[PDB]
Amino acid sequence: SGFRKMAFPSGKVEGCMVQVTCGTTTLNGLWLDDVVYCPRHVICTSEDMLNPNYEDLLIRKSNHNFLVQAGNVQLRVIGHSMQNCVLKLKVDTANPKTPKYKFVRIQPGQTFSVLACYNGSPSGVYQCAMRPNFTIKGSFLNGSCGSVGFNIDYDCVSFCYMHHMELPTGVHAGTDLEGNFYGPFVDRQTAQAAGTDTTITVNVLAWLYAAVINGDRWFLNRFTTTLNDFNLVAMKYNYEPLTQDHVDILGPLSAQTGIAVLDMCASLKELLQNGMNGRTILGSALLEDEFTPFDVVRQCSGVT
Amino acid sequence: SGFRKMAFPSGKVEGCMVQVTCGTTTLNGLWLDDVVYCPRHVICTSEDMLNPNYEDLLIRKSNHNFLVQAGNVQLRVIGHSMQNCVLKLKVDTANPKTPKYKFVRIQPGQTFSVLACYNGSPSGVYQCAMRPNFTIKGSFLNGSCGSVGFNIDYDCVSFCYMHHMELPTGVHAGTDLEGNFYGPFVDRQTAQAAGTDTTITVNVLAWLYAAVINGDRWFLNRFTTTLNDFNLVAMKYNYEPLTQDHVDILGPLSAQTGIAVLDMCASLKELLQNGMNGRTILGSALLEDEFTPFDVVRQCSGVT
Ligand SMILES: *CC(=O)N(c1ccc(F)cc1)[C@@H]1C=CS(=O)(=O)C1
Ligand SMILES: *CC(=O)N(c1ccc(F)cc1)[C@@H]1C=CS(=O)(=O)C1
Repeated sequence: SGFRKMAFPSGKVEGCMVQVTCGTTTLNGLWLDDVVYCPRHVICTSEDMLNPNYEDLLIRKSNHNFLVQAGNVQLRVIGHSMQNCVLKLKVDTANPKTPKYKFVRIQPGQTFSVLACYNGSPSGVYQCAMRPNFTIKGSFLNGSCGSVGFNIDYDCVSFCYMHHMELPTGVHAGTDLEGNFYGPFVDRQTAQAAGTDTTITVNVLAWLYAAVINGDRWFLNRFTTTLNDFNLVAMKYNYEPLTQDHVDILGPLSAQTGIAVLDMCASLKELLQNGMNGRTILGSALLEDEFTPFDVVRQCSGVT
Repeated sequence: SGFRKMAFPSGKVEGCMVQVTCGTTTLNGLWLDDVVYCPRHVICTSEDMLNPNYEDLLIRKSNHNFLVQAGNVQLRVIGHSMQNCVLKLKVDTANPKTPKYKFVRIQPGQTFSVLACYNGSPSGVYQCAMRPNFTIKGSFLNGSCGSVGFNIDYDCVSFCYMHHMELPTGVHAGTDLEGNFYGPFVDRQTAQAAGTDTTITVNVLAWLYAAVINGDRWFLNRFTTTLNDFNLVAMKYNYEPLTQDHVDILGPLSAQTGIAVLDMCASLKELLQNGMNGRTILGSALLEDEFTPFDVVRQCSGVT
């Protein structure tokens, strides 16, 4: 019993983190096989970041301008290329700690662990979600750029995020490992505002199932609803519309608890309309939306 | 910017986790040098757990009854001893991934990361606190016993917790790595109730400093208080009494923000007396008490 915001174990990713220095800019890179991935802004001064021309900035950079350090051992750079908003630095040595891995571009509402790093050195690990507005709510200081987000399926690390930007509102923007930003964000120090931070409705419902499974049942009511009726309440409270896909995805939790998805929706509806009345659910005073149905099943069944 | 419930990177501890099987009981052990540490209840059936005599149960056990598996490689057990509520299994092979480590017995209010494991395989990592009632609020299924809690100071892992017990109220009890339970808990399936879960006042104040540092300032008020006046409000709300030691410990955060500790206490006092009025602080709708002053400084300054 107990339900906690749980990150994946970080060891497989710890073994991939390096320091990348270009001129006087230092951040983190990801060493997989004989390639180091890092944000392309490694070639910028903060002055450059106002209106960088990356192709032009890159022309002034050679392989030997990219200083790559893995602990206290320097890697030899034998090639460099820009792919979207990341640099791929070819090094002469395959990372011996390269795990089985994939690059995956995740959808909003999907969760992942972030290994926060400074100078190629891990500081900590936490769980995030790709927000419906394609921001993440991270913890990232200066030097944290190139820290990555990942899921692990048994032995295979799926890299889904690299950290690039803090918006002036203190939320976070970044790319997949092909260097494509999530959402409309750009690696430029400009006016970029996040859209509505909508709540991930299917994740709240998953978490409500998690609560029932772990003894927190006070919010279960005598009501049901329909997707259409629920969705009118969702709209009002800036919740993502619930689809039949989401209902289908909640089927296993539905089955395990014997609470029909639409009954749990009716529970959520009352909670949105009435608030918590100073009560808590799984030690939270608001509706948590950064556990997927998959996360709840995983943590409730003890997958490794 | 951003402030998250951050666990230490888990790789150094991942490399110490093994599976321990005695007869038909399987749980997790910690392999450091040529010793595997695991809960002594590894020798029990659930039937035994009602009134176990561990010394008597142990007499029926030989070195070869302790099956120790590190990934898919079996360790040879060359000795076994009971120390309090843990077994030390001497194996013929030093763990090659043994990090620099200490065993430390932590105080209530102190935080640590838990690497949840099943069959010696890591499932996830989360941050905990030793509660004033010597429970932790974990996420532990059957098979999770012998999962450990740790802090990391640069290269040195300080092991402070091994998981033994779930109380019928779904909170968690365990030992330090010398096998001494935190609090009055015992490795027996009996009537054990947790005392008052008091809030760790110094941790709430640290977290309020963290919020100010990261832009959340609405709860800052025009008031101050005294330790004695604050403590009357603390009592009423089941908060730990604040000591001059706690004020001293908050000095660096005080200095960095320019908010006197007693002014932040007055802020906390108003929040306790008035609630949040449906507002949030660092994305929480209640007062978080599982960040130490040390945690806030660490995460706000980017220590690795
Ligand atoms: C994103 C980051 O970590 N930093 C950075 C790097 C390059 C830029 F153009 C902007 C920001 C950070 C700033 C100073 S540093 O020490 O080089 C790293
Ligand atoms: C604590 C734990 O993980 N388990 C356990 C072990 C021994 C006991 F006496 C009680 C509980 C868990 C129960 C079954 S198991 O698969 O052996 C592990």
